[PDB]
Amino acid sequence: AKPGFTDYIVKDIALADFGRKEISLAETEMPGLMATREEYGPKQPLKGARIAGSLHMTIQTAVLIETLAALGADIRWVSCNIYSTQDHAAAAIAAAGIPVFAVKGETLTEYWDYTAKLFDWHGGGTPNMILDDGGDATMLVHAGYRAEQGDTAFLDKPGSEEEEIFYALVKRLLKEKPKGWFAEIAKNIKGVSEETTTGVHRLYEMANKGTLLFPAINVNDSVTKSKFDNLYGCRESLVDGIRRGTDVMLSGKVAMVAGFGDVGKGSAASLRQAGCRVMVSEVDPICALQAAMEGYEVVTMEDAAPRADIFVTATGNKDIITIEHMRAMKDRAIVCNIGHFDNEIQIASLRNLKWTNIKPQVDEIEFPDKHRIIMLSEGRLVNLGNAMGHPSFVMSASFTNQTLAQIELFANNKDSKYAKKVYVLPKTLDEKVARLHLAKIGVKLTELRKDQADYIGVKQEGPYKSDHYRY
Amino acid sequence: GFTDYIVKDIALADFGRKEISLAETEMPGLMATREEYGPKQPLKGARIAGSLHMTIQTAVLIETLAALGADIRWVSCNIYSTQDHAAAAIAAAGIPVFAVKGETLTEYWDYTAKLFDWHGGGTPNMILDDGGDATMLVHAGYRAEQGDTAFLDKPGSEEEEIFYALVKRLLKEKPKGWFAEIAKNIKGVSEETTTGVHRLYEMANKGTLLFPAINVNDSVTKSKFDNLYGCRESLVDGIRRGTDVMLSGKVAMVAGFGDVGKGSAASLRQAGCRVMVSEVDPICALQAAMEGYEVVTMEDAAPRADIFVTATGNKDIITIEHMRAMKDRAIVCNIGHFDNEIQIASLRNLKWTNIKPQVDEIEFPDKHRIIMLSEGRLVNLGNAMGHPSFVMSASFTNQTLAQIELFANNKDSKYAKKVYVLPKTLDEKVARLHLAKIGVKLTELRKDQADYIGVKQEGPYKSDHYRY
Amino acid sequence: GFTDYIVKDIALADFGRKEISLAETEMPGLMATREEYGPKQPLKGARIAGSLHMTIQTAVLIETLAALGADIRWVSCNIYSTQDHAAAAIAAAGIPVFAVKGETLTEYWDYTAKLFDWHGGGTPNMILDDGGDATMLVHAGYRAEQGDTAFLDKPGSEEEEIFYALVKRLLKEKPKGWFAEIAKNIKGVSEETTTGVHRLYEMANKGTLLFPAINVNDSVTKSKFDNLYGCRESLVDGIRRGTDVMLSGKVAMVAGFGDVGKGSAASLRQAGCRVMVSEVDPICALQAAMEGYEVVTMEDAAPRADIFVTATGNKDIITIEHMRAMKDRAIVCNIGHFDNEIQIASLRNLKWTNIKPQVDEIEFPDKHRIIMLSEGRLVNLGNAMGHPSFVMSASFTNQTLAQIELFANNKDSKYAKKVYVLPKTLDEKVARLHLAKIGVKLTELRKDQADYIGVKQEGPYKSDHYRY
Amino acid sequence: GFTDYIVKDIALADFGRKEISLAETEMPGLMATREEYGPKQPLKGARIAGSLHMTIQTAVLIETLAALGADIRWVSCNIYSTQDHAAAAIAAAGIPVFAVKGETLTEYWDYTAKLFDWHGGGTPNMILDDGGDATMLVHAGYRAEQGDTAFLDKPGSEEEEIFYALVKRLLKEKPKGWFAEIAKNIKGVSEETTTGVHRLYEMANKGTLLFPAINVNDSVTKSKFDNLYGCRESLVDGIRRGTDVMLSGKVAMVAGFGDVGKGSAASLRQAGCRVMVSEVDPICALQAAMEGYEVVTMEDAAPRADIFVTATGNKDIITIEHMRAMKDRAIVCNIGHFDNEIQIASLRNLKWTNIKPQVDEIEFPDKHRIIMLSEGRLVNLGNAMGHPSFVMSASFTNQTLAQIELFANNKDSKYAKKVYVLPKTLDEKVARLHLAKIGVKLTELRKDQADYIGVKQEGPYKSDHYRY
Ligand SMILES: NC(=O)c1ccc[n+]([C@@H]2O[C@H](COP(=O)([O-])OP(=O)(O)OC[C@H]3O[C@@H](n4cnc5c(N)ncnc54)[C@H](O)[C@@H]3O)[C@@H](O)[C@H]2O)c1
Ligand SMILES: NC(=O)c1ccc[n+]([C@@H]2O[C@H](COP(=O)([O-])OP(=O)(O)OC[C@H]3O[C@@H](n4cnc5c(N)ncnc54)[C@H](O)[C@@H]3O)[C@@H](O)[C@H]2O)c1
Ligand SMILES: NC(=O)c1ccc[n+]([C@@H]2O[C@H](COP(=O)([O-])OP(=O)(O)OC[C@H]3O[C@@H](n4cnc5c(N)ncnc54)[C@H](O)[C@@H]3O)[C@@H](O)[C@H]2O)c1
Ligand SMILES: Nc1ncnc2c1ncn2[C@@H]1O[C@H](CO)[C@@H](O)[C@H]1O
Ligand SMILES: Nc1ncnc2c1ncn2[C@@H]1O[C@H](CO)[C@@H](O)[C@H]1O
Ligand code: NA
Ligand code: NA
Ligand code: NA
Repeated sequence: AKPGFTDYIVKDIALADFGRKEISLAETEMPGLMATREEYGPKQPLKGARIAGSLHMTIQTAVLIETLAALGADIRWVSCNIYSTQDHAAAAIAAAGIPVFAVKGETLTEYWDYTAKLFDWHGGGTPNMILDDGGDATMLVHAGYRAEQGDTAFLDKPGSEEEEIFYALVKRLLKEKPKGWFAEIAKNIKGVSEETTTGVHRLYEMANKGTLLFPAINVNDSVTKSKFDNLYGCRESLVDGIRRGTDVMLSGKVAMVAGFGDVGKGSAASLRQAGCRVMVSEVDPICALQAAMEGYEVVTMEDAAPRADIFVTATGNKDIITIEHMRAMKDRAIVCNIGHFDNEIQIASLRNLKWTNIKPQVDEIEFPDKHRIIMLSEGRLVNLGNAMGHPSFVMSASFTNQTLAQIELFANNKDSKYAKKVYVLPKTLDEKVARLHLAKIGVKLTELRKDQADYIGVKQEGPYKSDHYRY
Repeated sequence: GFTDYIVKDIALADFGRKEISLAETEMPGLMATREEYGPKQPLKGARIAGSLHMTIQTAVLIETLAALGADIRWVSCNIYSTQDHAAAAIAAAGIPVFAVKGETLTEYWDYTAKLFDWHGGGTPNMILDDGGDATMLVHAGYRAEQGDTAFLDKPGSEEEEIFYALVKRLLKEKPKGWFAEIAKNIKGVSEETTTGVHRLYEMANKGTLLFPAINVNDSVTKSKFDNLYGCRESLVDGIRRGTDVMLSGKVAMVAGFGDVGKGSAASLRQAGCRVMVSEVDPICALQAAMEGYEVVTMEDAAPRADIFVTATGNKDIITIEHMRAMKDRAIVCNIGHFDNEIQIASLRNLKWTNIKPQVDEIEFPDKHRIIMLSEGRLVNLGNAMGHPSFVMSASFTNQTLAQIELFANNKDSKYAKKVYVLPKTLDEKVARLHLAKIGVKLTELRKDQADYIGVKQEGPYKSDHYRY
Repeated sequence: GFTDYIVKDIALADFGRKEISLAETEMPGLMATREEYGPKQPLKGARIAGSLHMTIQTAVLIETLAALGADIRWVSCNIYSTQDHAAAAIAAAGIPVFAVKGETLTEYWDYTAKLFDWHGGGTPNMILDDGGDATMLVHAGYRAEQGDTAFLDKPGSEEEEIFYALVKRLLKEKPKGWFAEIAKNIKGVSEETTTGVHRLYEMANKGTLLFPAINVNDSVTKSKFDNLYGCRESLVDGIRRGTDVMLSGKVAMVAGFGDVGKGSAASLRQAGCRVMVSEVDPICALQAAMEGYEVVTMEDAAPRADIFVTATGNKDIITIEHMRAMKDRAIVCNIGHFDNEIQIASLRNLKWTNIKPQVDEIEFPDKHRIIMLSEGRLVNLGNAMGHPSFVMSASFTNQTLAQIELFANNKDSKYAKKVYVLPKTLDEKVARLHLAKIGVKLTELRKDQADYIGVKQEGPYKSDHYRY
Repeated sequence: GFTDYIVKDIALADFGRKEISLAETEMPGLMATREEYGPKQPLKGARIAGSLHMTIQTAVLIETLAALGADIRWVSCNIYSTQDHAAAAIAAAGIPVFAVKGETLTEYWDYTAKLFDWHGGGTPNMILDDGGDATMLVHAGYRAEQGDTAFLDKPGSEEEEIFYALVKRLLKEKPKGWFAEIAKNIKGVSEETTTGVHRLYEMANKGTLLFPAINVNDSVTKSKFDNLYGCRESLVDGIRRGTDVMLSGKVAMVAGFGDVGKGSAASLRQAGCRVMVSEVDPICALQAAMEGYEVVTMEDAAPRADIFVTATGNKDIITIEHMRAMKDRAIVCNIGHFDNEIQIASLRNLKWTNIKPQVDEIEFPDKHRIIMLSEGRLVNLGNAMGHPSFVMSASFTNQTLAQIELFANNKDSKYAKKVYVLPKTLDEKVARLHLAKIGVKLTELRKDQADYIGVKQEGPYKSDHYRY
């Protein structure tokens, strides 16, 4: 009746003006995305692309969405986490006429219903590109394909609440959609670009077994993503989530970080810089040695559980903090997860205990002996759930990579240089991403003279480092 | 059946109570003070008028004062610092409080006057003050009441206009001699902050101070923890919540390198900023340089920093000429006092656009914009939640001990109409109360070791001139 | 013909002069003091006996006093802290100096007595002291000369025995009344360090202080710079030169968190160690915890830490029982005072093996070993070069102004036989003299801004109770 | 009766042996390798010719190889880095070593040749090379001996003239076919430097590499310690020992933000400097900016900085134009490539004044001066002691494992005449061996956790593309 366009689901469409104000502020902080718009504008490399996006529906993501649209893309979007949407960013995208299905605090049932909506393209048909963060859109396609080719038995063996919902979803879509719908989608998708370490792992798995249905670009392992987003982004946004959720004094507290890869390194720095004394656990002896060389005590979770005030899982692995650990923690210890999903902490094992909600994404859990723990975002990503995720400037680097990966797969694969395997962007594009961000922060880069470039075996314009260089 | 309050939304009270419970665990000094003094009820008969940021941390202080026997009325000391769920919890507990986040300046001063209309009639007999506004209202009313009225016709500020209007109104609507009645009944004031304490010493020096005062700011366990470590935690929190900018890669400028300036510069450098500092005091300037900060003037910094913070307690630090020279979408804020460290009033003929509560974008004729936080009032309290509970436990344990001193320990008039600080034995006790919660194990001196350095095993361990 | 000196190798004098010239550029406070006061000759007629670490930095101080007109005799105040090339340069410039790195305790006390036999006859009329040893010789000799001699037969350490033997030999050899003659002629003493100042305040309280004293340690520009930032730079320098250990990944324990312990902990933490702290003072312990250090007892640290540093000014901090529990090749050192923070004397019958100067390996019957630096005496001066020149410029400018105060500005006897500190105007001036060299640009208050915070534009900017 | 060595002074052996013992405790990777492989004697029958900086740390590596069964002859790979007491201790243990600190280029090359006159006759069968000089000698002599001699005449530099004359001399004084005899007997070379590995790949791509090679430069544990952590430990050490300047308050410029530059900037910032950086690589520049460093050109830095450090591996980084613009007594040094980062030769007509070994003052016609460390050579090895033992234990454990791989694990010819890297499980093993000494407790994965992230419980834990 009142709006002509309603092919979207947002919490409050009246937040759109506020969203637009914050998007305009983020654009100033995202020079790489804005420069990418100017450069690729005239040529419309994404004209004819139908991008299904599954990525935290934040203000930063809204700038990415509008960059893809400025390059010619038709778009449908969902968040990849039930607590990470910023409702004013989702309202601004809906108000711009782009189908988005994203609400902060949506349920798991809604989450998966919304993901399925990516694939009913407005006007008929399917997407032809996927932009993924964590692999959930990619997984819907592959599980439904597997089931539709006749291997349905896995849909009846659910191991968790979200598995049950997911398996229910695939069953319902095989019941309601035209026969062969998943192979139709599969044949139409020209590529997937994937943002995060866990999603990328799921892809290399499928690619090794030969089950990956379309080419993929691993955006996580761009240098200007993994060594910036994963590291500096968490260094800024982990303590932001903990402060907004709890308002605790960090000076004087002991924090335990599980994992010392890129996210754990950034998370331990976030906490140490804020005043905590940080301990770390690791299974990888190189990463453990790095933590020790940075001055962190390296201990087991059993050693840390009776002692630390704050626990952060940063592993991408499962069953890091168990009910046994939480039974041993001090009263009102804080527990949260910056890694993945909701199984780094054994949330499901806590569900027979008394939970008291304090405020959105903050709960107090009471044990039989009366000691309590404070749980943030029910064990899901604390920086996006309890605060606002990474700040715009570092997401500009991640999302310039995403945009260039979408151009590669959609526009620069006319010769099948990308087969049904996982690829990374070339170093010349990685360097270009960094170069686009230097002016905003006042870096003055030195130029090699020809004799200096020759001396070290590089061209003046780069690339400056071998493909094996680790930075 | 209780109605004697003004808060934004009383339905927030349950949320407030839950966060107050969480804060109690983080406030061992206040909680131990309830246990030690609760049996003796040292504040029985006290009528405490409090003017202090109506936060969750202040709620724990109010309820400690009440556990010690005090009758209480409360207001916030800043128009943006109230936490509305804290205020609602205090109202729901039957305690008169008049505190709304984003209240107007007229509401602010009218609420302050409501402190002195005690429920049941009469006046308070204690003041607990942060920034001296409640104290100033009594003294200015007293002065006018005595017949020195001309200063009321000479406001140099809009808020001065509101404040003199209020005094004029109370002179007409309250009985003859009401300010002298309040002055004679106030047994003492304890004041929390550097600016308020300076105004106290200056009244005491001129002979105009009407009742005894304890300078709580200069407790070691206040000035060297709250002003330093508090701002180190809460400054960047206010900036992040207001703006969500990446601090790594940004240049920030901090005016002042006293206690708050030291904590502020640390807040920003620890968050990844490259930090520059201004100072007028060569000792503080040399401290900043030895800590690795570049020390520059505001004129030097104005065209190039991304973030500006005033931390001086002084006026006219960031001017319209500075702001005209700033880069587009520079962030400006104040963590010191009042709203005149930045020349906010000089901006009010420019285009302001509200982004969200306590965040505005100000556009200049040449189209460059600046981002102003909390309309240039305290950014940590206005844009976030102020200092965290643990460090406020130390400040507020000092406040509670100061209230006990003035109301219960002045039977021999040891406190005259002068400004006093608490003794080092109490300062050391406040520290000691916080050690167990954070796992500190203290060493005990043996007697011959205590003798060798000339202290008693139980302290005090330092001379009164020691600077820590 | 001039040989009224004792140095290790007079051939080091050219090298010493080269490093003195380099240090002058790094010491703008002292050089500016020469420039201002040289032509006024305020120390003309002064005969200054100095007992202070005979380093390159002290040589710039000695030549500053000489440039102000002083006649001088000098000794080091520590047996391991002399830099032999600095001593050789001072001897080459014709100033009596008695200082060798590695001199014995016997020589150390014989050299101190040489201060008082002034060349050309007579005694000194000023003392510049670091640690109080020259001052103590005078007071012990005077006490014994006034009849009270029994204490001389009751030493409780080998160094006391050497000291008491010296006093006895002086009373035997020198003209009757010699100590009273010295005491009558000394117009003042200025004292550099925490321990020395504590001894002076004690004597003042007991009425035994023989002449006026200035406590130079408690200038802000000494205690909050030298004690803090000097140790932050020179502690880890001493440990690295002594041991060359990698510090990243090691656990270190610092006893004390006053000014020297704060700087020491920072030195180790900035170098990559995980640092623990002990304290007896709850305020300093809370500071350590708020700065992120674990606060533990020495008993908890002893089996765990790789590196131990005493920073207390107190005795018996690291005992034989602690060292028995330490892991093999743990490193032990002292940055505080004398050699009794660590129980070195209880180690004397274990097997010691010298590694190199000021580095020894001590082995226990169970075969674990510890690495001892400078035999438990000041590690930053014994194993490396002491504090760098720039921070010593602030300390030594203070010392120079104190000699001026006592020698040239006591015509009205404003300084009685008590302990005084320099005024804040001089403290501020010291800092101001150091700003240009490190590129600090100070802001100047406008008149209305000064009036607003209640200061003069020229300072002082802070109250006398300000703690910085 | 042992005489097969050339060192400065065999009497230094006892001091060297004391320091080797102390380093062993700090090199748990090498000592644990002795424990694990000692019983198996994997290097029995190995004749290892080593060319690696002859320091105390390298002595521990030499005795580790011997502990595994190896016969050994050794030389330094650099004329300046030899520690004469380390060389003496090795000669005194009966191991042929030819290494004197400060030897001529001619001696450097003749000593390298002596690696190949094996005691008892015959040749080495293993090379442990650091920079590729020993490998280059074999390959050039082989090339000449096959009849391609034209290159031996027509050299460029003086070092090339020395090298070519050495090849000519060996072709006369050694049997016909000597170089081909050596080539056929070498079972492998391990090499850890960039330039050495570049030479090996270049020869492998051209088919001219004569035997298998392991590139230890590729190792994660070698690369992070030898480049990042080692320089973070030893840069400021070299600067302090050379100059004793206060770092707090100073501005430093680091050219390069690769691994050595990252470690150097951190070294200086942690010690108190405010650090600026230059870079040509936008990714490395952005890293530096995100870590809070100002990124500028050398032209911008030249008039401003107090200290300059070159860390690029490139040439002509600091030029005469830059040094003309520097402030008086700025400090200049190099931690990057062995020479040519600073234009030293352009200073040769200025007045140079030696201050002490490896410290010189250079005076410009306008009388401003700069302080040059180690004549532009490596400041950490030249002015101090290089990387600490624990750092070198990581790189040297890698070398030991590579020697084991080539000598003992090539029965199936899995290594042909190409360049290989150690597999990630041996890189992980290097780290594993260092964990117990520094108190790390590693978590073990359960099988379902290992499965979930796609790894075996025993590793490797990361893909070969992982950057750490
Ligand atoms: N927001 C908070 O939570 C919080 C906490 C404590 C105190 N405060 C307030 O912060 C302000 C500062 O308090 P403080 O304890 O740090 O005081 P302080 O005296 O220790 O420090 C103020 C510093 O400002 C410097 N200064 C004065 N005018 C200057 C100018 N024009 N330019 C540069 N520097 C100048 C002074 O030299 C001084 O060192 C006060 O108003 C105080 O009440 C706020
Ligand atoms: N080596 C140097 O270059 C250098 C520089 C300045 C001062 N000093 C000397 O360092 C010593 C300390 O000086 P300071 O200025 O830091 O004094 P301080 O009073 O500021 O601090 C000493 C601290 O030691 C603590 N303490 C006392 N006994 C203790 C114990 N048994 N265990 C743990 N802590 C204990 C005190 O509580 C105190 O906080 C003095 O001897 C001083 O003369 C040395
Ligand atoms: N002193 C030591 O003990 C020690 C230890 C390890 C390595 N090194 C040597 O240090 C050098 C650097 O090693 P690295 O591992 O850091 O190499 P790297 O390749 O990781 O870093 C070199 C950096 O220099 C930058 N660069 C090149 N030319 C430049 C210029 N004109 N201006 C500014 N930046 C420039 C490059 O972009 C690169 O990021 C090599 O010569 C290496 O062998 C010395
Ligand atoms: N503000 C944000 N907006 C969008 N994505 C974000 C934000 N913060 C972190 N992320 C992304 O979330 C991923 C984790 O699911 C990370 O790979 C990171 O790139
Ligand atoms: N390089 C130095 N030269 C002279 N005195 C020093 C040096 N380093 C530290 N000191 C002084 O030694 C005192 C301790 O005896 C400290 O108070 C300090 O001022
Ligand atoms: Na954000
Ligand atoms: Na708070
Ligand atoms: Na020195």
